[PDB]
Amino acid sequence: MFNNEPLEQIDKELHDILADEEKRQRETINLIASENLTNGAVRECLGNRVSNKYSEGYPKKRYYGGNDFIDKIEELCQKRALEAFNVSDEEWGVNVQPLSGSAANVQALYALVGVKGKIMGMHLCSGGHLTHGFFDEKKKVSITSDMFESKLYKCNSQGYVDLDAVREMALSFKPKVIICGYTSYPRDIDYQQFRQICDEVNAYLFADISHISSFVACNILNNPFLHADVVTTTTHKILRGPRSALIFFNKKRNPGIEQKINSAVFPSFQGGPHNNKIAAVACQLKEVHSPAFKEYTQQVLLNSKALAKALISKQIDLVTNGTDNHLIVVDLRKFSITGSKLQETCNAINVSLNKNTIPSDVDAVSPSGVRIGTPAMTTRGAKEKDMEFIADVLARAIKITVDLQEQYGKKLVDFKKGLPGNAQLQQLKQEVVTWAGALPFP
Amino acid sequence: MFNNEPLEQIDKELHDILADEEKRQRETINLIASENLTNGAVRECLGNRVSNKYSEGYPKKRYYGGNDFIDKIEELCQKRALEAFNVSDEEWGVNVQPLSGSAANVQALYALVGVKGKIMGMHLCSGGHLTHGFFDEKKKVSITSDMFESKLYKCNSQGYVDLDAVREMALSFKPKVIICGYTSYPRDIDYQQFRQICDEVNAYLFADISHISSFVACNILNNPFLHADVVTTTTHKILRGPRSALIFFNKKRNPGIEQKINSAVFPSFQGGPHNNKIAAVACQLKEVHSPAFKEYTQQVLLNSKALAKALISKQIDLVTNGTDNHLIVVDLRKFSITGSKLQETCNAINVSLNKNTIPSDVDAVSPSGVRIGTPAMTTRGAKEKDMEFIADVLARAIKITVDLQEQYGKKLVDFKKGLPGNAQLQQLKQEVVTWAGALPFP
Ligand SMILES: Cc1[nH]nc2c1[C@](c1cc(-c3ccc(S(=O)(=O)N(C)CC(F)(F)F)cc3)cc(C(F)(F)F)c1)(C(C)C)C(C#N)=C(N)O2
Ligand SMILES: Cc1[nH]nc2c1[C@](c1cc(-c3ccc(S(=O)(=O)N(C)CC(F)(F)F)cc3)cc(C(F)(F)F)c1)(C(C)C)C(C#N)=C(N)O2
Ligand SMILES: Cc1ncc(COP(=O)(O)O)c(CNCC(=O)O)c1O
Ligand SMILES: Cc1ncc(COP(=O)(O)O)c(CNCC(=O)O)c1O
Ligand SMILES: [Cl-]
Repeated sequence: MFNNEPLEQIDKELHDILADEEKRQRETINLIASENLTNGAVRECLGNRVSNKYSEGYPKKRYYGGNDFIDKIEELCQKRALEAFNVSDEEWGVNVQPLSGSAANVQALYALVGVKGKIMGMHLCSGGHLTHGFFDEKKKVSITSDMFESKLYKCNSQGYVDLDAVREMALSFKPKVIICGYTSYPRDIDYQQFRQICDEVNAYLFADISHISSFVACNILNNPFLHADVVTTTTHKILRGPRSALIFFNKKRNPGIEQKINSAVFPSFQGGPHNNKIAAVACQLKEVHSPAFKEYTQQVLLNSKALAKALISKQIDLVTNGTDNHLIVVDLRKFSITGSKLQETCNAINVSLNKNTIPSDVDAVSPSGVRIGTPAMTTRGAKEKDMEFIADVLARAIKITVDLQEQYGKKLVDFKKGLPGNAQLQQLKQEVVTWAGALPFP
Repeated sequence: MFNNEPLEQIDKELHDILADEEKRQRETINLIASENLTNGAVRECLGNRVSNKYSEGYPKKRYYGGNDFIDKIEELCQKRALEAFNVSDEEWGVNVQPLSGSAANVQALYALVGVKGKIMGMHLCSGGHLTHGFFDEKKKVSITSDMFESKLYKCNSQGYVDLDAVREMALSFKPKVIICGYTSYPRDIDYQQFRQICDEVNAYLFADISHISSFVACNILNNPFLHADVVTTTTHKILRGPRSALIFFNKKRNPGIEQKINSAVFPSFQGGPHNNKIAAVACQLKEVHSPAFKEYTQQVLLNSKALAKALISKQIDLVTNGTDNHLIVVDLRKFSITGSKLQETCNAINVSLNKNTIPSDVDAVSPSGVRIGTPAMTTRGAKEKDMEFIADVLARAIKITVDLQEQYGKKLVDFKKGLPGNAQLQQLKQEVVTWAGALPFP
């Protein structure tokens, strides 16, 4: 007693838009540092009947039975995770249940410190996530600043983490957790110095490596597993997995943390796990460990380097004047155009990037930069040579954003009126579309 | 630079287990009240490339651009949500972002009362969910009992909500929220009397209708929308959608609750929505409004009645001696066997049910019942006539559970040793398999 008519026939209305979405994704130059393109295999798992099953609990300690095959999938996924990130399953445990990055960071923070507990994180404006305790004066914006008591450290004038100020704050604040690893930070992290500071105060070291996860796995960047008590990552960014999250915990450094973390995820916060997610993660976490993926991850940095270099060659300023990872943040102050305006301009030419604060931006009302990243375009087959053109297209978009601001003014209402119909944007959009449309597309 | 090889080739290890899962599902009599079988159209959406996109925020207020097609899907999903549940988009709003039931209830509860706020819910032993403030003496088991201050009301000796006690407690405790709608409650709810009590103390009326959502939608049970401020529902149970959740809020009764709820979901708790979930939900909420689904939902109740009746005819006891909805809870006390033991026995014969508490169970260590439900088997096409056999199979399972308990003893360790190889279980498993294996299977 069900309708099994294919998606096109059952609901033509929805299918049209999803087929439109498919076209835009195919015809866009996607520089969103947090985005990627899933392979078919991952998407077969996301569409499997394994999501019919309720399996509240952990494997072999399930609430319901009939969970033998589900138990195998969850166990295989935790194994591949610990393998992929080069940790022994004796020293490191992992929870594969978090439905996303924000849930994992709240779950993990709760486990360690509990309600009212004290936490330190990088400020949002300076590169930190919302779930690192972000708040405004106006409101406790993230639950992490409300259910916990939170303090926020900044990056210095030159766009680097200021370890001295981290210690200034950590000795006076005496936090129970210090979070490092960030959403829009273009350089590597001194996890050792963070570990040093946490010991001095007795705090936990929490490393959120969602953006740089493949660099850590592939031993291309600093390994936080040597120093951190807790490591969280999403699975959908540079890892190229589905929308989910992983919580790692150092058993050896803190016995009893396994239960604290596992009990925080279920039953403190979540209910039934989403098994299709867990299964999809399994399928990617195989791929992570194959040397072809190290090849990929290397290409991500090589492209990121060549993209930073070409932008500099065209006299565009970058925060910290370069990158150690997959992402760049452009400082647009010399052109007197906001990231607000350049995002609209890049939208009009099928270039996905996002506006981003820079250290000089005191408040997040009108950020002076844009963030870009290479994971997505690398996945579609683009090499170092191809970055000059992306650099070219971005330069041309910046120049046209100056033109349109001179013509229509500094207000964003007025600015946007200039975009529809502008001959150069149409010209440029079409170049973008011709080159992007033809690239390998999983 | 990606591997486009099909799931079977890329990862044969995983595909085998998923193919196994598909066989067990096909060969099981699934009486899990909370489970169902997704149609292929829902699973095509769950496996779409629409999950590649980061769209933090709400429609037309997205942080990043390139979200025009994602905006249509989210808008379309909210429309069908409001349509399906018979509410005008002027009086009622709805958030479609929650990743699951447990997240939606925590998000909604925060919005209304905040950290340290007071909440009332049905006890877990009596039929409440964990996210209704569940705690034990030993620990604050759910975050809802920890980040909020919670008080827990029980059902009476006869397995009914005791409204006098709800008021006794609501006037003394003076909560800001009172939650109704439950996980294993076999009767309809007096939402009106709940509305009366909440007004009296000035509390919000929270209705969690995840288990009975289709009954509400189709006007077969009491409509909580006439009285409630907040209605939450999962989408994966009797609704037959993907794993997600919906938060409904009464704008008319409390203006400024739209933002309160929307801002609790993002950015208080979540980050990027999962668009494949949203698209999947859209595809099911089409189907919810079609009169064929009203036919389905009616069959769920018809089956549930006939199943309650047949179990009674075989001298099996039910909590409240019947059902108004999709689920029955069996009181196994007259046979001196636990739900614990009967679950294992039903597993051995490919019958999925779960152990459940009954009013007489003071503690939830060893429940004296099992919960069953008809949504999943009705989806596979089973009619009233077919419930006699399910009733037959269950009686036979109860009888064998007595036999094996006498032979091996009352300890669950000892009991289980009898199950492998038991001739009657094998005979009965094969009957189960022959009948289940052949039933229509989406
Ligand atoms: C959306 C999001 N999630 N996590 C992030 C962000 C980033 C971000 C968050 C925000 C952000 C700022 C404020 C809020 S808010 O406080 O909840 N709220 C909407 C503002 C208020 F209060 F209404 F006025 C929510 C998100 C803003 C920006 C920018 F637009 F100003 F640039 C950027 C980007 C990756 C998009 C960010 C930065 N910069 C960092 N570090 O991390
Ligand atoms: C798994 C689950 N989620 N939501 C539920 C349940 C149910 C449930 C939860 C539980 C349950 C009981 C206690 C915990 S607990 O407090 O976190 N924990 C594991 C025990 C402790 F304290 F840690 F040792 C967690 C889950 C137990 C049962 C039963 F085994 F007693 F029967 C049943 C069933 C649907 C499975 C339930 C009931 N009865 C109700 N009302 O709602
Ligand atoms: C360090 C970090 N942690 C958590 C998240 C959030 O994960 P979910 O979206 O899965 O909740 C983000 C992405 N934030 C936005 C971006 O960088 O694009 C992040 O950068
Ligand atoms: C009333 C109610 N609310 C919320 C949830 C949470 O749903 P998620 O699993 O999507 O978090 C459940 C799950 N109850 C489990 C069961 O009855 O089988 C529930 O019964
Ligand atoms: Cl999903």
